[PDB]
Amino acid sequence: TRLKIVTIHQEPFVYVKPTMSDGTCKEEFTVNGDPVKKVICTGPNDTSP
Ligand SMILES: *[C@@H]1O[C@H](CO)[C@@H](O)[C@H](O)[C@H]1NC(C)=O
Repeated sequence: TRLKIVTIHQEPFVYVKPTMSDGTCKEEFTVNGDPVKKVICTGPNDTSP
């Protein structure tokens, strides 16, 4: 039922954005007026140092 998915930070394929207030995403529109179906991914900010 639940499948854990991993991906790498690559902008033209996986856009990664900081949240607005707390775990939420600003519903942006395309040039065709399509709201982009986003997802709440879990990632670190930078490397361990
Ligand atoms: C993540 O790192 C960037 C660069 O230092 C910083 O601007 C941002 O505030 C960090 N995220 C948080 C909320 O800790």
